[PDB]
Amino acid sequence: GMSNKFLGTWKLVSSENFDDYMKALGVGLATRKLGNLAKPTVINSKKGDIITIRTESTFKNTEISFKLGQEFEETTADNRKTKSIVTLQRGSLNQVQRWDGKETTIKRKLVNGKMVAECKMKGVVCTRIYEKV
Ligand SMILES: CCCCCC/C=C\CCCCCCCCCC(=O)O
Repeated sequence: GMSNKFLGTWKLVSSENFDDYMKALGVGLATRKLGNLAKPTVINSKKGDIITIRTESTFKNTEISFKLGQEFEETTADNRKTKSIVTLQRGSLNQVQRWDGKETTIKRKLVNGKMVAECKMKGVVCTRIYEKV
């Protein structure tokens, strides 16, 4: 199952290519400007088989709760209404979001104690690195 090392509170320390990733998602300029300035805290928790990923920032907060492999309805930070599924693949927690015939993937994995999120949309790849606590 998912490693308990995922669980806890994480702080963004690095973000690479987020602007072009947001452009690929259709996010407008003013929103992208604030999105690029955000340094969110991500809190991963688990209760039973239900996993929760909560994101907190001054600009926007989000929260998703899910069981592995079961599709759920998600509202994203940029207010897309997606159908999403999270799977586990070689220690990588992989989230796929589908809406309006499009899809994007967010793959979260642990690397030397950091959480690395790789966000992909239409060949555009963004990497965000988080530190524990
Ligand atoms: C907290 C989310 C980012 C900052 C606030 C929202 C800013 C722009 C909305 C554009 C969509 C953001 C997609 C979220 C990708 C998060 C990937 C990650 O967890 O590192």
